[PDB]
Amino acid sequence: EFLKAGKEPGLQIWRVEKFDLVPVPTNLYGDFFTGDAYVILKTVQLRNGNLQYDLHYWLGNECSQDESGAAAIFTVQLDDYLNGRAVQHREVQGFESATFLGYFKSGLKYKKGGVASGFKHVVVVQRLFQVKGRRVVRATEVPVSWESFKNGDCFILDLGNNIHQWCGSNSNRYERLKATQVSKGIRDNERSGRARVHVSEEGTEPEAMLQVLGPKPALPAGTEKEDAANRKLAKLYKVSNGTMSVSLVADENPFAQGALKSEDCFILDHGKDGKIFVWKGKQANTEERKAALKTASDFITKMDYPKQTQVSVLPEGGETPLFKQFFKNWRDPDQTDGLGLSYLSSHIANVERVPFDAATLHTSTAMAAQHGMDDDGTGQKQIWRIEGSNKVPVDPATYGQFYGGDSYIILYNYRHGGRQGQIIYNWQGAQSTQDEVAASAILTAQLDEELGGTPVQSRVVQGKEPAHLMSLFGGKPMIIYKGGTSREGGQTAPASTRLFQVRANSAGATRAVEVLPKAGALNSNDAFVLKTPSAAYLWVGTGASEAEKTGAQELLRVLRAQPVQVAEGSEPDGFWEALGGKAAYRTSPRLKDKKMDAHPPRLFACSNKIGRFVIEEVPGELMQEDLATDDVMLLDTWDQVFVWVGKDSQEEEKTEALTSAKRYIETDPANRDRRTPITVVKQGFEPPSFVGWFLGWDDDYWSVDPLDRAMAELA
Ligand SMILES: [Cl-]
Ligand SMILES: [Cl-]
Ligand SMILES: [Cl-]
Ligand SMILES: [Cl-]
Ligand SMILES: [Cl-]
Ligand SMILES: [Cl-]
Repeated sequence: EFLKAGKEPGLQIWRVEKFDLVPVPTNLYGDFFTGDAYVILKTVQLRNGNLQYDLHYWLGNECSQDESGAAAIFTVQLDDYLNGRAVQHREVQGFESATFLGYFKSGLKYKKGGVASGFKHVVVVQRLFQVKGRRVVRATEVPVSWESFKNGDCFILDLGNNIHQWCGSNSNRYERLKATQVSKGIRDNERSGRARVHVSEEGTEPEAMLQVLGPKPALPAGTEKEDAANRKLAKLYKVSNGTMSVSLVADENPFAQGALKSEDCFILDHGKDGKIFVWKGKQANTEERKAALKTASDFITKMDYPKQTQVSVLPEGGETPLFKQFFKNWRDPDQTDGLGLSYLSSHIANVERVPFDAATLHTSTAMAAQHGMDDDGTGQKQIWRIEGSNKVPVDPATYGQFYGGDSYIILYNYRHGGRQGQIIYNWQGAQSTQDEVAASAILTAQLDEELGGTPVQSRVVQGKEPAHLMSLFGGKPMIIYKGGTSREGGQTAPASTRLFQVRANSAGATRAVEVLPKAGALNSNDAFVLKTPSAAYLWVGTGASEAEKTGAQELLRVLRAQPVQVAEGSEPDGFWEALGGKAAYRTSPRLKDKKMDAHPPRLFACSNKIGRFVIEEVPGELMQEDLATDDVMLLDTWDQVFVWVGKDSQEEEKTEALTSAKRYIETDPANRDRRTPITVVKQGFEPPSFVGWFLGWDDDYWSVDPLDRAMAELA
């Protein structure tokens, strides 16, 4: 007794019809009647072959309340049949989650009608659609009238055998490109290829358009997405009797993972940013868990949030990456073993995981993107130290050593594929004086412009160097001193006892970072170097590969001391108090390869609108076509925030590319490291570590205007 569901990886959509799940014809996936409710099941195949489920129910604007209730019931009971491991989403028309919208990049059509009105999914047609949206394109069915028209939008007059695409004079070219997807969708999916699509603009309306609409009058402009200030703060509550009562458990993110308890379920309030999460404990009694959706709705009312607020319901052990990022260092029991983690985001579920191999890196942009390496780091490079307001060439014998009282500029030529490119690294010491740091940024930008405005520009801060920057010095480790200086003047002497953290990247290169000499700075994944007046300790953590201890050894040579190698837990006590005694220090191993699972890359459009900084998430798989030439985009790799600069965006947004990327970082509710590197990228000159993230990158994509292409490519 059932309906054929669960199945294999794919997408299944039902329309809730008189308390019954009714399959939508697959060629109409994306069409929704505003008067009905739907249930949607996305099945994702994990890398280990297992199946992971996302259950969404979708409420139309004019949808019922009992019908909405049925959709809520079916979402709950389908999850019951899937043994409670799906994550549930309540999606309202016009404010659906990014995860939901990624299932349809032909757009969404919102149809007039519903079950009660007596309408089905199944030609004699006469509809009109208003198409709004850049990243998330939505086609709202509107009254067939000239009064529905706005000159800032594009409209689709559907006449069955003929489809008329009408684009207002005040509509930007990118919006017209997204509107062609809807017109093609109606042609290829509703009429299955047999329909003409006719494109036109203001003043070139065909006789058919004017025969149903009448003569065209003057038309008004259009009136109808994440302010950055609302992203940051969130709170965590514990529910009781979902007589619904909640108690504040944490008032400021990041939250302690220990705050979550298995016997209860919690609400993570992010409502000022438009979403709340319901985290179900695995030992919460089933009355509470089956009533999670009502508990979330009651919370929306109790806090006067908009009823369109996105609601997510997560089972314990299956929390999404966006949920876990609200927590200080979320660590699973499953973490270091296995193939993935609790969740695998739909938009990367089909990304082949390429291990690093320097010999073949020049042939795989995928490897470049996934490891943050544009090449093996063996090309021509000039290094400058900023003294006053000028670039001063650094002694080549000292290449790889960097002093915290300086800021440097690295010009590097990278080769990947059969193409050469340049990267300008702007390293800023944590103790470099503000004027020279600010001078290094200006001279960096100046160096870019004199080199054609084409080189990659990557702002780096001491202690958080990108993986590619470490690998620039042969087999020698990048050595990073705490607040010295290497200029001709004050060649000042070192401290008595120094400490050095020696970390390696996936390419084998290392960096030796001087840190405060205490036990709390130690780390079991890395080798360490402790130099005292007396001797020299070479400490090796239990997770330290041989590639780290070799790099730590070449550092003990430039320090001119012979080591005494000391394994973690096998420490002589002269070592133990040279730090001031023993204390706790980080031992949980790093994500290494699961970073992409725990922090998948995300694409955003940003904008410095008059007064407020706004970011819009780009849902679905990352596509080159999503990069509008008149936009400044952000590709949030975890270790590094790319900022792609469209060639046709305003000069204001172009020069603000650096700070807009940092306003994005500092407002991130994960409380991202403020030292996180930023990497400005120019349109048409993107590095492999950027393009390798994209399905189908065309090296000649922008040679022809994408809109001129689209009207040609069948329209
Ligand atoms: Cl059954
Ligand atoms: Cl069923
Ligand atoms: Cl949205
Ligand atoms: Cl990888
Ligand atoms: Cl290139
Ligand atoms: Cl990093």
